[PDB]
Amino acid sequence: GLWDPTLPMIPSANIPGDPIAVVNQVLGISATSAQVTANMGRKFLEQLGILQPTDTGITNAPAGSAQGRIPRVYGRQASEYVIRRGMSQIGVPYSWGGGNAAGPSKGIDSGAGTVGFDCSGLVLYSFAGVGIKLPHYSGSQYNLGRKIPSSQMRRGDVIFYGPNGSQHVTIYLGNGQMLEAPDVGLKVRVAPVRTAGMTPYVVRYIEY
Repeated sequence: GLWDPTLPMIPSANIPGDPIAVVNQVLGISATSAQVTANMGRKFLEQLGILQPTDTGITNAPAGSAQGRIPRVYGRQASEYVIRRGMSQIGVPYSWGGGNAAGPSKGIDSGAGTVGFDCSGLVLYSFAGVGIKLPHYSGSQYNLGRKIPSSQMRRGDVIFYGPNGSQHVTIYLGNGQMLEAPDVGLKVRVAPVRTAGMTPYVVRYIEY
């Protein structure tokens, strides 16, 4: 009962630190997920008309706090942008360990020769668009943001599975549907919410 039994009943891929997200071999540049995320965060704050010289572009609230950089009045817009980014990846192949703040990527282990997303890769890619920086491991994502009782999950909240949220992670879309990068041989998809192995809390990264 600990796990969603439709997926491998093991911890999801755990990709350390701040991986390289962009490589341009012609120009000779590269940048990490955090760099991409900061840059998008600044762009998003600029689009809201609220960019300040003290803004790095990283917009996460301190873990557990209901207050964070993006004003609540702009939270719905931020959430919808995150969801639009995720939804724009419908049909991208699943890859174990795949994905970074810039888009799908080669995975690790199993997924080393496959460009795509895994569960936490898709979530971090989606949220990076508004400056929300997330580690590439579902268990670590579960420790960030603010807990909301799962029975009270709201569109844009993030659903976790397995002990400590280690098995799988998805974005709730409302109306009993969720966006996910599910398993080998599948693609990023909308699917009905599953409650087997679901943690008792969802995570909210954007207040509104």
